[PDB]
Amino acid sequence: GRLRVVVLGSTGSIGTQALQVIADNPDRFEVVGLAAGGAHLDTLLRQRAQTGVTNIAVADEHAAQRVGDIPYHGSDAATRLVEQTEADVVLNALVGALGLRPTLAALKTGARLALANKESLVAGGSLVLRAARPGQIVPVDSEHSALAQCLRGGTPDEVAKLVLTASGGPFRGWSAADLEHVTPEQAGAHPTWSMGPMNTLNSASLVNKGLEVIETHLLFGIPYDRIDVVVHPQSIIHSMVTFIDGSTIAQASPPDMKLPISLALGWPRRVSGAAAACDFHTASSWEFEPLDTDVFPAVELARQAGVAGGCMTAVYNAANEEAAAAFLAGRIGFPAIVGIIADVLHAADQWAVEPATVDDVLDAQRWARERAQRAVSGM
Amino acid sequence: GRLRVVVLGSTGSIGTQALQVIADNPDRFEVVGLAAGGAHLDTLLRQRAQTGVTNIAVADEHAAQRVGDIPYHGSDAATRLVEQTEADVVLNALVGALGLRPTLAALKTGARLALANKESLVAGGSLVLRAARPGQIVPVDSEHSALAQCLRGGTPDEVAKLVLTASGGPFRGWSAADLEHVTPEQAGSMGPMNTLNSASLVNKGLEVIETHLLFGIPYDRIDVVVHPQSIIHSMVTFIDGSTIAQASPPDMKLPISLALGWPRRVSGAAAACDFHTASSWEFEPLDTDVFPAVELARQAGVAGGCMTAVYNAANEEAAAAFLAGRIGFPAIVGIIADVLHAADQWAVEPATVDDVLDAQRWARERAQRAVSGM
Ligand SMILES: CC(=O)N(O)CC[C@@H](c1ccc(Cl)c(Cl)c1)P(=O)(O)O
Ligand SMILES: [Mn+2]
Ligand SMILES: [Mn+2]
Repeated sequence: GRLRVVVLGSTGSIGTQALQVIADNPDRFEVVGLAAGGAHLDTLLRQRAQTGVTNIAVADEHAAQRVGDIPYHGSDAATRLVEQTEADVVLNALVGALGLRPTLAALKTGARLALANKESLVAGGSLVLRAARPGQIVPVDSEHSALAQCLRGGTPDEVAKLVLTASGGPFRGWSAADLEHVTPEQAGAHPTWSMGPMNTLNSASLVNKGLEVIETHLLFGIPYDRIDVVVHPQSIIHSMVTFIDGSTIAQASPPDMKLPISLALGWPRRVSGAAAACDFHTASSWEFEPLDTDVFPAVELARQAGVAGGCMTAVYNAANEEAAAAFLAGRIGFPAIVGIIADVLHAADQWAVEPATVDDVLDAQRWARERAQRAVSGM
Repeated sequence: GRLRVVVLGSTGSIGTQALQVIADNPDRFEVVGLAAGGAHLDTLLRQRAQTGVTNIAVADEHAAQRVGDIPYHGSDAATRLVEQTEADVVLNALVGALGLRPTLAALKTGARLALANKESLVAGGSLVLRAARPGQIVPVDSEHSALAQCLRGGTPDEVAKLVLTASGGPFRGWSAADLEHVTPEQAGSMGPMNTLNSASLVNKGLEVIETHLLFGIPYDRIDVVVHPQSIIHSMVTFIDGSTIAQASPPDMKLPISLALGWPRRVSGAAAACDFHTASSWEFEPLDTDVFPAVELARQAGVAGGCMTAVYNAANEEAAAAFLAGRIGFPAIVGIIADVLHAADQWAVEPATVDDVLDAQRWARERAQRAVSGM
């Protein structure tokens, strides 16, 4: 039958791609809610006109006053929309901190949560896990989507290892000496139109992969010592699972986010024609190589944060956001990003306590941000 | 919860590796029967001593005599062992045509048939399928084991394509002119027939037919890709564009162990891919001009009935002539084609084992006729 879908973050890359999948598949999906920030208010208003969906939310009060007929407006607009809208699936594609409360509200309604928002798991951790019931959260990103599919290859008890693939970034194979010279431009600083400026840099620094490893632990309940990373420059294999008998099951497709988005929306049922398949009529190779963890320690650091638990992964991520922004601003060199994360993390053991509230998560993030600022400035 | 296993073809490669899997896993598996041809009495005698199993079948009467006191001996010994031994799993690793009757006997007992003898399914066709319940036949072949695992990635209605990987053999990339000069040594662990069939691409053709029969997927949705490393063992493409693939360093103990204990995986059966060191998995299209054995397999399979029995039997005779030094390498697949072209009457579905045997008898004769013309 038809799934009723709420799209939170409807004007970003994931949300707009999801709306395309939904427009292509009216027999499978109907939009019953849209939420956005207000920075792209014009897009949201066009979406209302196009879909006919009037059940919309705008977070920015200032933006909302340009309109006069938006039912949900102001800081917790998305949350209130989620609380009051009958839906089968909530796609949470909101950015950063504003994803957390709508995640918690989505879980409470009993809807399936198709989760793109990284902060919900990386920062919210045990708050989100204690709120979700088994199978409720379906991951939207390609690696986690790949893992969910490969885990079908056996029972939970038959799993030996999860292996996430990583592109390796623009500096794959670079030495420590090479990294010293890295400029914001080289590391992917471009005013690109849809994605965020952090995404390309987090890829380059291996911090993105670190974040994906944390999310993997929380999504699938696999110990950190059983979550490996391999560099795979083609990004065709999106991740793999090794079972206790020696068998490895991998998911492969040409890079296209409509695949994992369509599957998250329809889970557990695949959406016919979502993406193009691998074509073996032409010759290709799929290459694998180890990550040099001496040059790129961001994943080791993520495992350290994850094992410590509580709010430590919130600290990891907040330290990154601050350090990464300082590098793009010319305040630090490239290797200093992960260097500052390590230094902030090693001072952060007070945050190993489990959060009781969203406010507790916010407090850890505040401390981490300030601590990282002090590291950058020399204070 | 111990599974009682009968091992047919125990002295060959698959047979010996299965005994190793069973020996490493006494809590899951127990050998209750052994069958062999009698050409490797040293191995069989060691197997009796090591397993303690005296419930043994030896095909060759003279060889069984040289051992003495064998409970089952002569051409139908393996079949009789199957009929009379209580078991949960029959591993049929017999080679070529002698596998058919034991396969049919095994299915009739209700036991799981862990099938390494693909000939019995390729030749048996619908006769074998009608004898089996759903899931009774569990493939030992690495490609089919991989497909079975990958099919867990969705529901039957979500399957778009099955993709069989092929090593390419030692003559990958070679021209038709190059193949004229191939010697039996150049086309030489699995067995002289299996090694040759890998080189000629007839093994892949046989595996294409096996796939259709095992999984019920149309021939025009079974694809072959050349993958030199043989680490990816096969893949399934689903309707959304996702492909699920199975990968491991080549080691038959993995698919053997899974076949014996299906659906349950056997801890430590084989080594996993090591992603702490670099590797590359290469893919290339098959050269269907130089190697048309796979397309001929599809043509035989589509024709159906006893036509797949013809394909296999014609191969067995031409292959034997090549190994004897009587014909050249490219003539093997040439003869299969000529024989299939003449095989009009064999599109009829086998009602009994006798129909299959009639088809094979004719195919062997027609193959010899083709050899004589060279
Ligand atoms: C081992 C197996 O399944 N075979 O049938 C042997 C033949 C196949 C083969 C050849 C070599 C290797 Cl290493 C493997 Cl795993 C498989 P081919 O792709 O050449 O037909
Ligand atoms: Mn990703
Ligand atoms: Mn095979």
